[PDB]
Parts: sequence; C-alpha cells; structure tokens
Amino acid sequence: HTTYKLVINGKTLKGETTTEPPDTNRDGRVDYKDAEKVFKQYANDNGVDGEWTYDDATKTFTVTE
Repeated sequence: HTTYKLVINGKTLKGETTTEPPDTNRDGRVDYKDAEKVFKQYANDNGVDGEWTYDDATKTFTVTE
C-alpha cells in the first residue's frame, strides 16, 4: 500500500491522520485519489468541512477553514 497523510487546520476542528486504502487492484501501490475519498469519509465522520488541497511533492492532504 501507499501511505498518505491528512492535516486538518480549521477554526474549531483540527488534527492529523493517515490511511492506507486497500489495494484491491493488486497494483502494488495506491493512488492519492483513493486516499482522498477515504480521507473525505474521515472528514464526514468527524464533521470536518473546509478547503481541500494536495501536495504532489510530499503526497500530503490538507484541509483549512
């Protein structure tokens, strides 16, 4: 799997978390697009809703107020 990280910096909501989406394609790696959807599910569970960005250089997700 491929490790992705989510960094949230909202007004009242914030925190960091990682995830590794199941490689059901057996590709040997995971696209950020899959991790994005998973992280958005994490946001839905936590009630987080801000501006989503993604760092290509470090493969990192960020949500800001």
